[PDB]
Amino acid sequence: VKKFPEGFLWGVATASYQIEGSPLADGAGMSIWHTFSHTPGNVKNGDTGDVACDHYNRWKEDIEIIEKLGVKAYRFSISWPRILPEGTGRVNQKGLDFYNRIIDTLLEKGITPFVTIYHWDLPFALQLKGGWANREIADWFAEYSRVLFENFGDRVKNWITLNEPWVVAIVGHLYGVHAPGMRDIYVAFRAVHNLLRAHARAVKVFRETVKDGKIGIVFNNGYFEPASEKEDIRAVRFMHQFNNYPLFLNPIYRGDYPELVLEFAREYLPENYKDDMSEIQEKIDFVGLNYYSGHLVKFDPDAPAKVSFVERDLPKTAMGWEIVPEGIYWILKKVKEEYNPPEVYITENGAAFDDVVSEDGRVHDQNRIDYLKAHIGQAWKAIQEGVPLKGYFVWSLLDNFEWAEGYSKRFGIVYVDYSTQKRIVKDSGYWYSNVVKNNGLED
Ligand SMILES: OC[C@H]1NC[C@H](O)[C@@H](O)[C@@H]1O
Repeated sequence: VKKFPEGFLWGVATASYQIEGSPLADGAGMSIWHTFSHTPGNVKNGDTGDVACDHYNRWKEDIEIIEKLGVKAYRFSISWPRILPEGTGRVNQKGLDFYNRIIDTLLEKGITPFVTIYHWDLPFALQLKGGWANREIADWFAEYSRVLFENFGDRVKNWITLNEPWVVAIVGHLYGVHAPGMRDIYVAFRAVHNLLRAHARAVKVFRETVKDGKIGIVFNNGYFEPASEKEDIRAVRFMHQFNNYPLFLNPIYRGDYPELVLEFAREYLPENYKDDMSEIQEKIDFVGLNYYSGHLVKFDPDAPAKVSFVERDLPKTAMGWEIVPEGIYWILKKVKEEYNPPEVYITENGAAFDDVVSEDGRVHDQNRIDYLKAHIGQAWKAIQEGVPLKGYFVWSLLDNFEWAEGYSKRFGIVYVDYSTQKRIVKDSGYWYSNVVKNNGLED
């Protein structure tokens, strides 16, 4: 048996653009994911978020599923352009109404809301003014955060500024695979910097408006290992510093970017970037870490960053991501060791597999159970060695729009039949329900 501390928060997680559909309903402005997915060639099968899971209409039913499952926390995001259609200025009362109903329902049923302020659906109107590339986004984001705090902060007490800002910056503005679809290394590092400043400004407003709450920030993380005992160890050191929480937590805790990031990227950061560092050090209450995968890494003289991945013969998910459960232990231990934050949450962990509804009307995703079980086990371990892990969130409640992969990748513990919008709880969902009831594993 592996029992978790009393009060440990078992959660599920979603994001606004991935589940809601109806992106232009009730006076909402367009987002960058609306225009990105409506551009031919950007998303698999030309999928968009126009309908998605239709959560915009079926929100009550989805929450009832969370209730029925006994899950104690729900992490969801708010669509910035539903709230401020032009990004700043005018507030759309109908957008506030939609999240107000979700918030009140959750509290009625005793589910704890964890609100992600920004999960990638920037208002299109702000992208026209440069989006994350524009220093002024620190103001725009502050104003948006303030609206949320004032309207919801009486009831919501756990807040996340940014979801995966490395992805936002690098995959959105260097790789061009996500909105707004740009390929410019200098823009991508200005986005990194501005994301930090916007985060710090939001936290500052939070101290003024929600005096009894807690606020953090969420990072993607990979478990990187060297291909050989050789400068292979250093390329792993680079990937951890660049791709993992240190890119943002070295600034927040120590007032500068990590060493190896500066050696690679100093030419691409703003000239006097150090002038912003003391404001960036605004105290946070928790660190959220997402974790999915491990990667074997080698120095490579001819790669963009002097680094390439090498495929390993390990079990992979439908994403082709290698399943390495000890990565979640490693990253929890390392975060304590490097920055010692007062609280940590696993804000996302999960997997995509080729789910099908059997003749018996059930989704037998034993592979997802194996995945979840192995990772929850490893997180248990870190708790026993003193990591202040206060919660764990399965990505995702529902199969949903998986960004540039569209509907073809299913992460849910609940199946969605997109032709009817019927929800079918998967075996993994029933399994997790039992984990939550028992506050841990038992076999
Ligand atoms: O790729 C899986 C999952 N990981 C990271 C993102 O936060 C989420 O939106 C995405 O669907």
